[PDB]
Amino acid sequence: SKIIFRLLLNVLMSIIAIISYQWYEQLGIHLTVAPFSLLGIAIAIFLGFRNSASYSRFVEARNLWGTVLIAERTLVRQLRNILPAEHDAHRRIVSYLVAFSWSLKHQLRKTDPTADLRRLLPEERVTEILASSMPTNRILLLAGNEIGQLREAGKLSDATYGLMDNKLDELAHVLGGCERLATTPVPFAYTLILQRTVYLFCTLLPFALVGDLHYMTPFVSVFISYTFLSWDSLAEELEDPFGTAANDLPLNAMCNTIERNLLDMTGQ
Amino acid sequence: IIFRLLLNVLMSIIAIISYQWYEQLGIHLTVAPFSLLGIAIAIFLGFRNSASYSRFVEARNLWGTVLIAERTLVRQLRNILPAEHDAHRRIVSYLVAFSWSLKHQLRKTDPTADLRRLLPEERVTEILASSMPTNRILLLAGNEIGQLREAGKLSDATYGLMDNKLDELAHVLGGCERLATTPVPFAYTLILQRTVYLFCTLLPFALVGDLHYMTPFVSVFISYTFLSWDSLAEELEDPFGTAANDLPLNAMCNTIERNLLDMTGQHPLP
Amino acid sequence: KIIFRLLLNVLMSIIAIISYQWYEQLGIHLTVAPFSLLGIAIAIFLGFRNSASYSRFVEARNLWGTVLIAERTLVRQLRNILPAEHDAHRRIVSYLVAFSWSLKHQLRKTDPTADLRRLLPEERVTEILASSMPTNRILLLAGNEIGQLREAGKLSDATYGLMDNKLDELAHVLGGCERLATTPVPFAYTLILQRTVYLFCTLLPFALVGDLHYMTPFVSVFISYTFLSWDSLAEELEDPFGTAANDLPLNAMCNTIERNLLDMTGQHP
Amino acid sequence: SKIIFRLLLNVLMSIIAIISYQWYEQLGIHLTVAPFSLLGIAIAIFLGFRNSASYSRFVEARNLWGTVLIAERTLVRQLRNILPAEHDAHRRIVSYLVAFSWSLKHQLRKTDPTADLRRLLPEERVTEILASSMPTNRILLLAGNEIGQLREAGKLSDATYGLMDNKLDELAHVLGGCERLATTPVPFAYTLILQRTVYLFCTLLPFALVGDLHYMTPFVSVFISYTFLSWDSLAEELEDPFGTAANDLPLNAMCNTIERNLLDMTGQ
Amino acid sequence: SKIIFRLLLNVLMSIIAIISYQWYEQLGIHLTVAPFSLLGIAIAIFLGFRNSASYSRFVEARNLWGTVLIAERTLVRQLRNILPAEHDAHRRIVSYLVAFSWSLKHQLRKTDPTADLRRLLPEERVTEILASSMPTNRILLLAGNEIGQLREAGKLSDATYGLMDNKLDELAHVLGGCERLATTPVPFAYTLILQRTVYLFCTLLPFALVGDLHYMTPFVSVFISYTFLSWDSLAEELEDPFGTAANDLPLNAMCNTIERNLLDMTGQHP
Ligand SMILES: [Zn+2]
Ligand SMILES: [Zn+2]
Ligand SMILES: [Zn+2]
Ligand SMILES: [Zn+2]
Ligand SMILES: [Zn+2]
Ligand SMILES: [Zn+2]
Ligand SMILES: [Zn+2]
Ligand SMILES: [Zn+2]
Ligand SMILES: [Zn+2]
Ligand SMILES: [Zn+2]
Ligand SMILES: [Zn+2]
Ligand SMILES: [Zn+2]
Ligand SMILES: [Zn+2]
Ligand SMILES: [Zn+2]
Ligand SMILES: [Zn+2]
Repeated sequence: SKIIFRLLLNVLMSIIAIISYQWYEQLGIHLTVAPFSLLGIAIAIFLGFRNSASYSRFVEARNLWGTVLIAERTLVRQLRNILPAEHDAHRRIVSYLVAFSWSLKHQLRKTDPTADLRRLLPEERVTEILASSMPTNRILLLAGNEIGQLREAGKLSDATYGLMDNKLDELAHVLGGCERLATTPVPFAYTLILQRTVYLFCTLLPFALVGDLHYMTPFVSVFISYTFLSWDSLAEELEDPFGTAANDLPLNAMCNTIERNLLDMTGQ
Repeated sequence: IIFRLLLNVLMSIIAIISYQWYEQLGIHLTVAPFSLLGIAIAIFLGFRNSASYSRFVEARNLWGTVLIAERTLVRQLRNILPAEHDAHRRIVSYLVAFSWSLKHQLRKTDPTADLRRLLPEERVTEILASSMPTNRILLLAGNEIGQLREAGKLSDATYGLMDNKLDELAHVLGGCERLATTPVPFAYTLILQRTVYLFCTLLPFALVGDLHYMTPFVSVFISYTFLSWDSLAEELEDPFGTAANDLPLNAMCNTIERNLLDMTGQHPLP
Repeated sequence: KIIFRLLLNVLMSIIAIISYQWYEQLGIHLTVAPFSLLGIAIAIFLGFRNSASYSRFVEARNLWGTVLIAERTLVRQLRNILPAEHDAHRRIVSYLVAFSWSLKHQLRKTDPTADLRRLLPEERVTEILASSMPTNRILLLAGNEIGQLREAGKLSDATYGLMDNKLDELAHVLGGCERLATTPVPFAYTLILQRTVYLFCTLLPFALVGDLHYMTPFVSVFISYTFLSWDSLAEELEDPFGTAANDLPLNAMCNTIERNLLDMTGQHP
Repeated sequence: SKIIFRLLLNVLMSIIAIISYQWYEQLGIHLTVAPFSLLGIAIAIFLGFRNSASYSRFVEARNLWGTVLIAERTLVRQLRNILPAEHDAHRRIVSYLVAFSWSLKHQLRKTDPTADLRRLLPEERVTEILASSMPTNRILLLAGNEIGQLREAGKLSDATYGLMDNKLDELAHVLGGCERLATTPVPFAYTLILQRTVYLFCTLLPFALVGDLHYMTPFVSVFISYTFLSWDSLAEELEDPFGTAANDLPLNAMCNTIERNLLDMTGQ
Repeated sequence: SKIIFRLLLNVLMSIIAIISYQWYEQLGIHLTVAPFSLLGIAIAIFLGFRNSASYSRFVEARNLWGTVLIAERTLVRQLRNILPAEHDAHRRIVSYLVAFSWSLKHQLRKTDPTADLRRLLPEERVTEILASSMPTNRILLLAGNEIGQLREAGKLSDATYGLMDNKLDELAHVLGGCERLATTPVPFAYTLILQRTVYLFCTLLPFALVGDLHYMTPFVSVFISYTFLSWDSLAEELEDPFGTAANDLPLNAMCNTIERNLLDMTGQHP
């Protein structure tokens, strides 16, 4: 992993420590364990809480995408149970809903939505969408129109119109939810100080351990350092949920899963 | 888990009869650093277990909602269309199918017997055809509700009162799928799992200094405490897991099936 | 009976003191630092555990709080929307009061027939007792009152819906309570903590006595009180529908609910 | 506060402990610092969690009062956007809504609503309200009547009556909330368990510290005692958020804001 | 960061400890680590919790502002969807909504709204608003009259009027949510209780540290003093998240984003 260099720099710090041990008392430098326990504990506490934030936030990102799936399932269902005749409205609204998903993925990944949109929508609509500075939000507007048309067509009463509007309000909360997550990281200060104090602590560690361990310092100073670094490096792997790294959310697969659902619900 | 306590008891007896040669080559092991280690590990097991618990509780609430929504939906059908018992039985079928289908979905088991029992094989082929069978069942339930509305028997206002219930089931389906395919840390629950193991096997080697012949007893006390708390996290982290406790999920589906037959007068026997 | 094993710990100290003489002559040594470790780990786990229990107790308290709110405002909607319909008003209210007591009985695993017969006609009592879930049944009946008022033109779909929502909220309380009860916190959870906290407490003197000697029991009792006070509080909060000291005054809560609902419909004790 | 008494009571336990450490070996009492680390840390952890539960109880209280201002604000707003003419239902309802706030404050403060209530209401109902064992609930039932009246007087549709009924529901939940936080205190075993243990731990502490610290004992021990006592004290200035205090909710200030706010939205 | 001052000051104190260590038993002052190791872990635990409380406040504040964006977006959507033609109502309502954000941030930052207020509204209104002792709430009420007017003009039905109405309720909740976090901070028993205690501990720490560290008591004490002091002040920063510190909320960006959004392309739509 990205973790295995500091682990080794640690072994080499154990070794710089073993064969440097006697010029110690000469200088007057002595290093006991006790204050490094007070430190190491206070750091474990702060590590603990921080990781908690990181995990909460990765979970919130998962919830949010989970909701896209639930609302578009519902909204499609409602269209099938209320207007089971109109399949043109069906196919239209479904393509916007699928478009919203891909569009939001692209948005969070800062990639180009254009191919996906052109695959699902008429070119005139793609033009409308990409013209907006907020293309994903503009897709809700369009979906909202199809709904709105059916309403004044008289196919939908204000009641049933409202049932479907509420699902658009949910997609609206996913969109803001995601935008917020993507511009509001766990504050920088956390991951900075923890990263400094944890790294310092791990490299200073075999120095204040050698007096007690002698030769069995590497296999213990490593084991202690693996532990703190495995924990601090779990926050890292949980703080970019919209990424493309292995342990980020599989938004591509999720978008494919969403599209496959709404198509199962409409015969295609 | 009872296996690596013996391994611990052995690793102790190894460290006893062996911590004669340790003095040779100057290799030492205090208790202070294994106390910094262990308290940090304990702090992290704390937070980890806290996350795991939270996933367990969320799964309970979700299933909790199935019971609530289905009871309310069926109550709504009785209070609003007290006469329409053919619709009452069709919808209660789907709702009961929904729950079992869900359970089977999360446990990765075959739902066919349960579906075949509850619904006409036309609809069972249809549902089994789909790759989202539980979702398909909601859609069918929606149709029954929908048809009562075209038929003129439900107003848009009172159709809505029921449609809310199906949204509530929709949210449960999604929530559960998110928990089932959502091991938040991909195989880093594996790194932390082994970190506790190394610590519980290296520990008697570190403790033997101050305890001697008492080492296997105080080393296995401590190991059991850590291994227990850790196994508990694994059990909670995965409430629908490849080896969970089915009892409550089965209990929940039987409760809701019983509940609904009661509400629609199928019970007690005439 | 927590003073029960506070007492036993004192003797274990004595057993540790009395026998400290001949276990220099037994090849046994027991230091504090390992028990500091173990003891802190357990403290940390007790800390999180206890936290989860309080959360369950607050939820239960809160669900019950919602019975009172929902039922109050269902009655308020009955009065504001149908001021003339006092027959409905009292039937419904007798169901909602029946709902509350039945819920207490359900949670307490006790017979609701007394309280039921008191509040409702026996034909209804039988209908309700015939059911796998009498509280469910009672919501269904309250539902028909509301719903018959609708067939009869006296409630619109809109205002029927307003009241249906309240029945819906009660359903949620019912399921919530049902869940907090049929979900005793995971099996391999409490069993590990009692032994660990017990075993640790009764072994602590054997380790404390090298440092403390005759002081062992005073210190060892203090430490064990602390851990046990904490561990036992978790238990009594864990089952909030029981009859323990901080176990919700469910009878009192039920009375408050009945006095409230009677005060809204013009009646007196 | 009352704290400083047992700060000094601790300084005196320190001196007693110093000038009786000589009779220790004589009496047979050894007191090492290490078991009081295990203890003190455990007590800290339990103190940490407890304090945490009290904070959240206080926050729930603030949110509940937050909801009163919000609900009453938008109920009045809804009245002005739906029935902008009918200023005499406006004034009746705004006075009922203000009565509610005050009646709630008084109910929680376990004091007397009669003065504040007569200032706001015609006493043909002020006696009705005070003749109920649940005055504040009765004030909602009456606010409900005004809305109920406007509905059956055709000035409100079901739709619009609904929109406003939902705001009464919201106040009902605040009432329940507050009452619940009043009658169900934080489980009482928490408090006494904790400061039997905290106070007993701080008085017993110098007798174990003196072996190591000698004359430095009162300084260090008063510090440690300050810390714990402080934290434990903070938890109880938060456990009773409706109470008689300066670290409690400025309930009077909050009702004054609410009353000005509702008068301000109607032009008085 | 007023930390470097206190960090170096600690280095002073940490030298004083090194020069006066062998004169300890001459003055009668022994000072071990365990009492400070105890004291310090307790302060860690409390710092950990309090910082957790602070982040909660930050996170909620961030959430409340996220909702301004969401709710305003969908209210405009609802108006473009239900009354697609009514663009002069659209324009009026959007200005009130953009006014609402700016007005709120000024309210929370304790600054003057009038610049931003006139930038957006007719002057006859910029004083109806500035006149109320609660302006953000007055701006809402104004946005409400617009929706209400469309409703009496029969352009909106009670149903669709309600859809829009709810979105203004959602905004009333952000308003109160934000006042709650402003007016009520966390108890200022966070000098006497936390800020001063962490420091008194940090300066005394080397005096109890030297005997062990000898010639390392400025370093290890400044490492420890860093860690503790970082977390106390980060905590203090995050609790006032409408503040202007480096880790507070970007209220100004957020209001731009809201503004750019509702005026998405000079207010034009499909
Ligand atoms: Zn939904
Ligand atoms: Zn179709
Ligand atoms: Zn990434
Ligand atoms: Zn529901
Ligand atoms: Zn039937
Ligand atoms: Zn049955
Ligand atoms: Zn309610
Ligand atoms: Zn009546
Ligand atoms: Zn509201
Ligand atoms: Zn007026
Ligand atoms: Zn008049
Ligand atoms: Zn009086
Ligand atoms: Zn919304
Ligand atoms: Zn327009
Ligand atoms: Zn020196």
